[PDB]
Amino acid sequence: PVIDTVVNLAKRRGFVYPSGEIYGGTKSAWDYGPLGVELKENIKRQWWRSVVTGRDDVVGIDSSIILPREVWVASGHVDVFHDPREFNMMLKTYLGPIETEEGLHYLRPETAQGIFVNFANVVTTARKKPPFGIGQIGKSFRNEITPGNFIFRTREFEQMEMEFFVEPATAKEWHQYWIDNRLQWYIDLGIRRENLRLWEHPKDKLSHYSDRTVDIEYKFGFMGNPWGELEGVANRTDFDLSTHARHSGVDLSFYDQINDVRYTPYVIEPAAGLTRSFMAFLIDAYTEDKRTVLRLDPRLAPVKAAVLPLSRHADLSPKARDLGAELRKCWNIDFDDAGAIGRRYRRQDEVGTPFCVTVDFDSLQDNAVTVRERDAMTQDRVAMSSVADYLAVRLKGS
Amino acid sequence: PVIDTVVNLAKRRGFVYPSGEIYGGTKSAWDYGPLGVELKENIKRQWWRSVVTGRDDVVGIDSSIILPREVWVASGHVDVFHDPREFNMMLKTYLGPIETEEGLHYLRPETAQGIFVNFANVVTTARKKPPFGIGQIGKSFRNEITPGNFIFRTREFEQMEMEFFVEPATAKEWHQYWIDNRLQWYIDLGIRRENLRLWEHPKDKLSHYSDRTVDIEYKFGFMGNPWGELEGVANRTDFDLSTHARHSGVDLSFYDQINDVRYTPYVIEPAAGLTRSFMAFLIDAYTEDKRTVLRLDPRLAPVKAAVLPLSRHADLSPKARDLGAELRKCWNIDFDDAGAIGRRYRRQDEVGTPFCVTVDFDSLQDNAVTVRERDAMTQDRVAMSSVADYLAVRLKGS
Ligand SMILES: Nc1ncnc2c1ncn2[C@@H]1O[C@H](COP(=O)(O)O)[C@@H](O)[C@H]1O
Ligand SMILES: Nc1ncnc2c1ncn2[C@@H]1O[C@H](COP(=O)(O)O)[C@@H](O)[C@H]1O
Ligand SMILES: [Ca+2]
Ligand SMILES: [Ca+2]
Ligand SMILES: [Mg+2]
Ligand SMILES: [Mg+2]
Ligand SMILES: [Mg+2]
Ligand SMILES: [Mg+2]
Repeated sequence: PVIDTVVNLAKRRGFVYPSGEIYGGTKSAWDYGPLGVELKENIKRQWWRSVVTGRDDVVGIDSSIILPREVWVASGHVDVFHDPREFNMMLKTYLGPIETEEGLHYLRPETAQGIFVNFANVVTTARKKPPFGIGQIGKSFRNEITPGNFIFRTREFEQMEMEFFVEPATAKEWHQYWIDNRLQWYIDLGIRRENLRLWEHPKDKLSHYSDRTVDIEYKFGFMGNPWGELEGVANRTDFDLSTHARHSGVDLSFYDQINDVRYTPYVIEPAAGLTRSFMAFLIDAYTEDKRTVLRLDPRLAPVKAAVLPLSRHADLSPKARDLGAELRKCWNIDFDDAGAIGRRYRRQDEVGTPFCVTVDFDSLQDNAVTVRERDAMTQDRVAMSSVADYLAVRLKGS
Repeated sequence: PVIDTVVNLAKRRGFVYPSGEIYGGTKSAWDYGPLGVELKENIKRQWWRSVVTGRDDVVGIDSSIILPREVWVASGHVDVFHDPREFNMMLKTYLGPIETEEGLHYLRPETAQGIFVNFANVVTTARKKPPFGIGQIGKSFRNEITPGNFIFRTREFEQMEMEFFVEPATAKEWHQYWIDNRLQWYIDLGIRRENLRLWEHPKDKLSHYSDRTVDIEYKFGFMGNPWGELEGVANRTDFDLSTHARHSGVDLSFYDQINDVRYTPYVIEPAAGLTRSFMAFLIDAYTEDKRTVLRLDPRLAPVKAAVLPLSRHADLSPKARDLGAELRKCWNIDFDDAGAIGRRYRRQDEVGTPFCVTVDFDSLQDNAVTVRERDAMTQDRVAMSSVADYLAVRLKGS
């Protein structure tokens, strides 16, 4: 089972820790350790660049976890978000002094509703016109009945969701665009294409408001069926703005000044999972070749380079430490002088570090270092003054 | 009142929106709009670089909002975190099927406890030895009795907290180091030093476990007393690891292999507020000189450059759009061709954009553009092929 092996590596090296481990934990709750917080941040950076700020037609928001309760009546979650005896899967809390119906709030089960209710605000302040999107990354909460499979299905998780508002007659081509774009995003960041597939929902598996839904599925390797949903890309017609306009009383239609027409945009929704993606990138990268290597895209790898003096000899520290401080101004780096150099390469390979930089006794005469590439183990001798440039060309886009 | 004027600008331009505005909102709940999410991200980036990954002695974590309940008994929050009739300020929720004492959990009122309970995990996986720190950014929740003053004191907020673990005999010099370093961080990012001060807590205002606490205070401009706490920097002695070791039964002391000694580290804690800092940076940057200019540090400004064709003429779009696409690969940028150019400069000044790049009819012959600097309004004519380099030298560290 690749999955358990990857989970064990993730714990051993501090990608993750069980939350509250010393108190026995809480079911499905995982903390991100020193390497995990950096990998998670890198995934966020790549999504935000590809979907939001790298585009001229998508803007971002960060809306609150706790919204007014009526948001979740309008969205239908109060009446429908239940799994059987029906049990509602939203987490409740109480705000203010007394516990009353007025104080009752839900923690959001998805980030998307905070986008929809801000549609008119964003049109106004960002001066946007369909086709355009609003993207968001954040925490969501669900009282999952059977959480587990590591971080695949947890009660507290993070999503990366974008709502793309379009003229209704253009929705089918924009849906296809976003299906194609989102699938390719995973492949471009290194997931092997044979471990990804698309699942076109049959008509009898569509929501009442979706004209089409396609899931990107990843071959996680679960027992039984090894595939799982990674990201859902839905054509949500005009249901979301319509329902919030009806329940709130605020017009959420769009006025097209050029063609003087008013309409309610259709929505194409790429709904991805930050913590679920983290799991897929780790599993897919895990390789046993003997070598254990985490073949992470260099833009995702948590540590970009490790500075490794050949030994603890005092003559090598000045250079090695000076080099580490220079590189640390640019990237997250590691410094390690403990034990045999070959074992130190293997320690970095195991967590995906794309380059190791070795300072040896020849470095004291030629003022150069050896740079080792993780996967092929090529070793180039590089002038000290050129190491950062050498790394930068190979880490571009991080 | 500068504060109301800044809040109004923040709403009008989409730094913030009231959460769930169309449903009447919830007290103290603010969403971050297109400009606000970028400013908030930039503040996070600068803190994480200065306190965590730019250092060789601090690592990061991202622990769960919902931890095992016993964490908050051990920390003393269940018995002490109450304001009078006593009222506990932690937000509660229930996990799993039935609402039972076993299902009751608290949303974290601070991020620091998730750091302490992972001390031994981080020592193990990151191979750290005091003096070293663990930093974290994340959401915290408090049932504030009188929330308000915009985003200064809200029920849902974000903190930037680091716990610096030291040999006990070194705590006083490390405390002073971190006081000095954290104060200077705000000044380096552009807050005017006359609007910052330190408040040394008198002995009768210290917690039972703090040997010394110093607050960084900012002159927000509140009615009555215009100063407010911005960040607290406390020497927390050995209370935090000791209490968790006692309640959990897990030894959280540190073993020093070199000197073969075992001890419980003292803790120096810089506890900052991401959303409170956001407010201070905006207020301090707001300037009326007539001009309204948000004098934000270019590393914090949400939009780094705006590409502005002199007019909507079709001959200027090809170049202006090509230039925008080139710059967008590097930074968040804006493109605006609506209305008089001078009003468009002022629109960018109002949100802090450090540079405007104007494409005019002379650009079609000399293949150069004018770059305007926000504060002084200097205008340099810059070759198209050099614009990104020109901006990069001025945006270094973003
Ligand atoms: N309980 C969960 N734990 C982790 N990720 C989730 C969970 N539920 C949904 N996701 C992620 O969020 C995406 C959108 O979910 P949904 O809102 O159910 O369409 C999914 O494709 C997953 O990547
Ligand atoms: N209710 C709140 N809303 C926003 N920021 C807060 C709130 N409470 C505390 N903070 C921030 O968190 C820092 C540490 O808070 P404390 O945990 O109370 O020491 C403070 O200096 C503020 O910057
Ligand atoms: Ca678990
Ligand atoms: Ca409010
Ligand atoms: Mg959804
Ligand atoms: Mg689905
Ligand atoms: Mg605290
Ligand atoms: Mg305080």
